[PDB]
Amino acid sequence: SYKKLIHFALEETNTHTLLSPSPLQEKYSSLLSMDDKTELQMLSFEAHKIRLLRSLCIEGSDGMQVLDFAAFPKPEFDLPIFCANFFTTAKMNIIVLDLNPLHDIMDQEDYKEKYYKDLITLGLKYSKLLPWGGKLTSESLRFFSPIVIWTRFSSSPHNHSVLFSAFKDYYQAWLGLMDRSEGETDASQIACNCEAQHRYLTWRSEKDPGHGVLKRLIGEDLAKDVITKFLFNGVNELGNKTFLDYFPEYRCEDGKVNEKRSMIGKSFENRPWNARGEFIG
Ligand SMILES: C=CC1=C(C)/C(=C/c2[nH]c(/C=C3N=C(/C=C4\NC(=O)C(C)=C4C=C)C(C)=C\3CCC(=O)O)c(CCC(=O)O)c2C)NC1=O
Ligand SMILES: [Cl-]
Ligand SMILES: [Mg+2]
Ligand SMILES: [Mg+2]
Repeated sequence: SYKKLIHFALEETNTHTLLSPSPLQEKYSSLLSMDDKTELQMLSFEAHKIRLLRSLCIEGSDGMQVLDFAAFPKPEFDLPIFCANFFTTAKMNIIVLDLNPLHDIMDQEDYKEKYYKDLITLGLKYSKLLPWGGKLTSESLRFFSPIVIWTRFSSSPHNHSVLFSAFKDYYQAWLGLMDRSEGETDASQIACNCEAQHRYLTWRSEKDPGHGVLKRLIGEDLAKDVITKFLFNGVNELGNKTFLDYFPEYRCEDGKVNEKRSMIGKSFENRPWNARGEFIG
């Protein structure tokens, strides 16, 4: 049960700071699927440095277990975004676990060395235990860190045990970053951190792979509501640019968003970072 990972994370967070209830708890807590057989459980909090810590947990009556757990920092704290997205069936697991970088780590080097230099060892430990998931939407790499755990594996006691240990080790590392995060003082830099987060939220609210599953469970209208106002809350408030403003490649011949998840196509059949965290893909 992924609920135990949520309990772990909330307990650990309250040893590094004090969580307060998010106002979203008044509008997003429990939601049944349309056929009433599956329950969506949602929690939301905030802290002095955390704009939104929220979780969605789904435990269906046929082996389906889903976890979407994220911590979004306030724009004054340029912390990575903690990201745990686990899609599990009775046999299969499709897993993304990462400290998503707020700013670009592809071309520039300052942000990458600021947050990930001391974490390469952690990424190396679990990249051996949870192998690269294979080819994936190329545009998604723009948001992944050198220590990302992208993996597919069949269910087993051993594999889920490794997954639990990875979540806990990665979340404790993120909390250690939070300890050291000092508030930004430059006003324009705060704006830059805010646009970077809004851009992140705009990508995922439009293209995150789990949206199809949510729409099947609770219908198009409520799914879009949960996506834009809970899971990626901030797409409406942190900026005015649209998805097509950030990613004009997706503008279709009709002026709408291209139905394709990936304009480039899926690539990177092998992990595109080496054992030292240098991008090689
Ligand atoms: C920057 C952010 C980021 C994240 C976290 C993410 C995860 C992610 N989920 C995937 C599959 C998948 N994910 C899901 C389902 C779910 N998945 C969930 O994370 C949840 C909460 C559900 C359920 C409601 C399913 C069903 C598949 C396989 C089918 C498909 O690929 O559409 C894939 C492989 C497919 C691809 O390459 O597109 C990735 C990279 N990708 C990103 O770009
Ligand atoms: Cl697939
Ligand atoms: Mg402790
Ligand atoms: Mg109902």
